[PDB]
Amino acid sequence: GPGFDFAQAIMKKNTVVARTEKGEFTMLGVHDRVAVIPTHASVGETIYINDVETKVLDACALRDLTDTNLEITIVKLDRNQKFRDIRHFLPRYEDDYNDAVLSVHTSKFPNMYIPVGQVTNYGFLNLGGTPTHRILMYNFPTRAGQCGGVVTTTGKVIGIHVGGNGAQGFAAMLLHSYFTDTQKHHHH
Amino acid sequence: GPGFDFAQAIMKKNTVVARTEKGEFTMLGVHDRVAVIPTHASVGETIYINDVETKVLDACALRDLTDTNLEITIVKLDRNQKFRDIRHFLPRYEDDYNDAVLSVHTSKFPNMYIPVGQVTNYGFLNLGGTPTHRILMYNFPTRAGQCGGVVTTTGKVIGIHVGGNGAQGFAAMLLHSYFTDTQKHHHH
Ligand SMILES: *[C@@H](CC(=O)OCC)[C@H](C[C@@H]1CCNC1=O)NC(=O)[C@H](Cc1ccccc1)NC(=O)[C@@H](NC(=O)OC(C)(C)C)[C@@H](C)OC(C)(C)C
Ligand SMILES: *[C@@H](CC(=O)OCC)[C@H](C[C@@H]1CCNC1=O)NC(=O)[C@H](Cc1ccccc1)NC(=O)[C@@H](NC(=O)OC(C)(C)C)[C@@H](C)OC(C)(C)C
Repeated sequence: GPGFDFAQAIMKKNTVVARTEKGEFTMLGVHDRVAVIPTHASVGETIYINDVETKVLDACALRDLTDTNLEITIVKLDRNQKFRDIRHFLPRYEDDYNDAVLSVHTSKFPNMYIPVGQVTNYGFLNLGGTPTHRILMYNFPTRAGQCGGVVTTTGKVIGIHVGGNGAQGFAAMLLHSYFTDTQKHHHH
Repeated sequence: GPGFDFAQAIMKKNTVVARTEKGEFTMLGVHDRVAVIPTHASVGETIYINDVETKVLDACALRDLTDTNLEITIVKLDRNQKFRDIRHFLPRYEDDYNDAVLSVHTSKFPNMYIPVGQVTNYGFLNLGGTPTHRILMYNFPTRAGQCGGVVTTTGKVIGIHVGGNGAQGFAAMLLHSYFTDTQKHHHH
């Protein structure tokens, strides 16, 4: 059955509530002071983290080599606590998965777990009228309030929730190589 | 940690979505065609079960010997499927519990699980301005939409969610003796 225990360990040590001008989003902390949030949250130069105003030291809105939205934004945050390093739980490659859990951590739902079943590497989605790539799909009627929600199977953190149509839900993939310590590069 | 697996087995085989004039409620099926719902749902002589209109053959709004609301209504339903018999999972006595799960099954949330932590035998509550007895309390910010939600620990089904104040949640107890095959008695 679904890996509830794994989902809970991730939620407990690696999520915070983030709030931007667009509202609240579950936020996954990946390592150090680096976390993720859906690009459509519109992160600015400060953000609320568990209701504490926090400087956004860096925000990278990921796009692929076709210059298409991946709907993941990586943020670096000015705060004292380091996130437990969970990069070894990120998949190396695109993939399909079984029996996934979607976990939410907001003010309305400080801790909630939803078995969404099979998750398929879906690819392209015209999300909200923005072309988007590398989407995961699950047949579950996901709702507003669930964006940023963490999609896991046992031992893997596979994506964050970004969208739905009333019958399916959509997550943006997380891949290991998004977070490897890397390259000297002017990015803004 | 929380008994997610037990909660899921109960949700899968023993809950349906019920809808009355008051809206939708998770509904626990106990045995045969007998289920429960919060008294404040106002069950009439028909009710929707998974969107199918269904005759309510009997509805008993439980009160204790002080003539106080217990907020449980037992209903007998005209339908073909029997519920798996889960009476052996109901506690014999009032009690406090550890590490409980609140599980919801509505149209908005067809399957969702919330660790609510410790559950205490609270007793009296002026619920919605109606004196109510035999209440369980948990420190979790439960919401509208969660009434009827099933509160479990491993191996026990302990109550159904009925109320909250924005910081705590409240369940009405379920006891084994509510459902024992019993006594010739004019009840309406
Ligand atoms: C999370 C963010 C949120 O609630 O705030 C909006 C500012 C929601 C989650 C989904 C809404 C409906 N069910 C869900 O699971 N995401 C969104 O609203 C997406 C845009 C977004 C905004 C902020 C952050 C991240 C994403 N938009 C959608 O999901 C739209 N879906 C969609 O376009 O799907 C296809 C048509 C491409 C299949 C929704 C809002 O659009 C409708 C399907 C309702 C028309
Ligand atoms: C479930 C039913 C529902 O959503 O529909 C209303 C028709 C809700 C769940 C709780 C609401 C707020 N958070 C919850 O966890 N229950 C209720 O609304 C209770 C009445 C009810 C109606 C239908 C079926 C079953 C029950 N009422 C309450 O929970 C009230 N709580 C309350 O009175 O608590 C004390 C003051 C006694 C501590 C809420 C609505 O009242 C306020 C606290 C908002 C003033």
